[PDB]
Amino acid sequence: ISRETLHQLIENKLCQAGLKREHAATVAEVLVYADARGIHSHGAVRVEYYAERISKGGTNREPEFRLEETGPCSAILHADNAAGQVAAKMGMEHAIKTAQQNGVAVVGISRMGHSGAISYFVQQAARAGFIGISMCQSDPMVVPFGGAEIYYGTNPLAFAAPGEGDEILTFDMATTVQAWGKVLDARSRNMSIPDTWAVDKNGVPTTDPFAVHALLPAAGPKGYGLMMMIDVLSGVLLGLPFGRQVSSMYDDLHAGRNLGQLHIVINPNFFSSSELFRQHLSQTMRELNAITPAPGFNQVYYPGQDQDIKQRK
Amino acid sequence: MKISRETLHQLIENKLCQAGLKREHAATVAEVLVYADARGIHSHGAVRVEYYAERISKGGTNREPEFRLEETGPCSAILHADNAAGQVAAKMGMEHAIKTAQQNGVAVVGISRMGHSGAISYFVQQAARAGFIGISMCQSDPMVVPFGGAEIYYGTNPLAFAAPGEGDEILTFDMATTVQAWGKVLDARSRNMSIPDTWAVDKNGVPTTDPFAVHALLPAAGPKGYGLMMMIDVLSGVLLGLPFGRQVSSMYDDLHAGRNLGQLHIVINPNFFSSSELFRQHLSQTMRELNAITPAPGFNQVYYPGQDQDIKQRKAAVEGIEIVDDIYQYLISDALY
Ligand SMILES: NC(=O)C1=CN([C@@H]2O[C@H](COP(=O)(O)OP(=O)(O)OC[C@H]3O[C@@H](n4cnc5c(N)ncnc54)[C@H](O)[C@@H]3O)[C@@H](O)[C@H]2O)C=CC1
Ligand SMILES: NC(=O)C1=CN([C@@H]2O[C@H](COP(=O)(O)OP(=O)(O)OC[C@H]3O[C@@H](n4cnc5c(N)ncnc54)[C@H](O)[C@@H]3O)[C@@H](O)[C@H]2O)C=CC1
Repeated sequence: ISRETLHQLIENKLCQAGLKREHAATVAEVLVYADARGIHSHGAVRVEYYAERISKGGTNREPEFRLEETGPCSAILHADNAAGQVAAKMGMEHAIKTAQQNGVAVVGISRMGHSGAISYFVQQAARAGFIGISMCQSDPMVVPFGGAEIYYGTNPLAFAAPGEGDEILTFDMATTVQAWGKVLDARSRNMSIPDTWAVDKNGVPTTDPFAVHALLPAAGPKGYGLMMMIDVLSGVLLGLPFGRQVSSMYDDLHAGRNLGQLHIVINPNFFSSSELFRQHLSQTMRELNAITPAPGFNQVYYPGQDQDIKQRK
Repeated sequence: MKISRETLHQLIENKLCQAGLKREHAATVAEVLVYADARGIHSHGAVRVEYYAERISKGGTNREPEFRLEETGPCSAILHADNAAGQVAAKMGMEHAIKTAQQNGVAVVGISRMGHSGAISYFVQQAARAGFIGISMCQSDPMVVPFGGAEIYYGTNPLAFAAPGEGDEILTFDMATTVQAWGKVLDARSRNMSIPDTWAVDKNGVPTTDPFAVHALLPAAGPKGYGLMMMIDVLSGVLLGLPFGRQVSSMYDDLHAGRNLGQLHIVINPNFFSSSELFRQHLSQTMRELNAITPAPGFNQVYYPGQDQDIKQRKAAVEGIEIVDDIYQYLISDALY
């Protein structure tokens, strides 16, 4: 199964499902990217779900895109509930163009569907020679630190920066202890789950994933603050639903998700030598790899290197 | 020892001018330290004055910095700080970011070659008081193992955020990227007391419950804090062409030498994206709704992020700021260090 195989497979199915071929090819690209890195939970597995939402109009197959520039370094892509992968990619293209010319770009994606493993979009920026940051809202699923009711979602944050040649450092994290898609992956095989992952309906940590009501924020109050930040930057900033108002995947397959995403792109030229920047990123990656491992680890990886390796295999 | 804000400020300002800083630089430095103490961030409060005085005295902090604000684009700049006091340089840089975001919507401003700047949420609060979103981050003394590692590379590399609500309301969030800040290991050293095994590691990279056996801190949330401190080093260090990672200076390396630290501010004007009135209403709504969430057993209340410190700060304005008595005794002395 080659990368070109599934792309064409997914491109075909989604195009049959309603999307323009170009929109279908893009969603395909992002899904193929995800499987390889062990983020299978955002890969070809979701194709059938996406195909459905497309069929029923809960994802716009004919979006009226409007890129509204708001300043020399800012814009909003009004996405009309297009597939998140298409909308986020398109907005990142604008962010890259803007940072290329004017040094920095802050671009909001306003009203999109699920955009997936969001490190795909920051890799776009790094491939263009720039620093990329991205973050987005997600289905309410997480208790506030100390709480028993859900408010924010798993609200991810991603970052990538160019090293020398084709090297890129890519980092991508959910703001919960663990992503949701391995609570079900441990709900499939009847396992106990660790008590750090989730709480019951009373907000008490649980080992029974069938009694899981909500996820816990990573590092307690810190993950809590981070998912708040992401909600404010990609949601409140754009005047979108926020916090517990954010839509859930299964609320209404006929209704647009109205999610927000925010890209920030920085051109190293506008700060220092890009050649030295890239040299120093590669040096960072080398030096971290050479760090003495602690007992229990065979090696130290630079951030994201574990996924970089899985992708190549 | 509870003391008021005007008096703690005056004392710190006096002691740092005595060391050799200009009075207005000392005032700014004092401003940021009393802010930290009032919010309960004591490890970046008045406790640092004695250290600051020695470094100013010995020339490791520039009492006569040649500031140069290099504007690099419509929304970008670098304040070359010539190893000025960190509080002075970071605030100065944030003033430019605010001006820039007012006019052009967004600002990304580096602080290039500064001393320690303290509790960095001070700077993002500047932005929020101006009606803007503020983000800041900076490099710190190498002290932390990479995830899976047994050697030091990054520092406690903090991240701070603030956004305005209605009226005078501000939502402020401010975190070290380690499990715990270094001051908690130091506090355990003062009290002779077992620390949890999740904070820190010995010289072999084995977690230790003995604060005197600590060689390095662990990153918050394993690989996630690791990635965050990397991001911060790249954004506030590598991006600015500064020493990075393990190259970053340590506080007691050379008291006669400039720290050469970096910090990065990012400021976003909500008016360039949507209704700023609705934005502020929505921040205030966020704060109210979170505070109203049903608490888990054990907790009396759910706080919105940073609310614990807002409460301490509110209590500080009434009852006064707490500092350790020995710091007061140093401040009213003629002794510098
Ligand atoms: N609504 C949405 O679109 C959402 C998407 N997501 C995505 O799901 C994924 C979730 O990721 P997590 O489960 O939190 O990832 P994770 O916990 O497995 O790892 C986080 C980061 O640290 C790196 N890392 C992990 N172990 C490492 C090691 N031993 N050495 C060096 N680096 C290491 C990873 O490569 C990754 O960059 C992300 O791609 C995220 O974008 C997550 C939540 C919501
Ligand atoms: N070189 C430097 O300048 C450095 C400065 N620092 C500073 O030191 C401080 C480090 O902070 P940490 O020890 O990580 O803080 P922390 O762990 O006590 O809490 C971090 C954040 O979460 C909030 N929070 C904590 N508990 C909460 C609760 N129950 N409910 C709601 N919110 C809660 C806090 O208000 C704070 O905003 C920061 O002010 C940071 O700027 C840290 C490292 C380096």
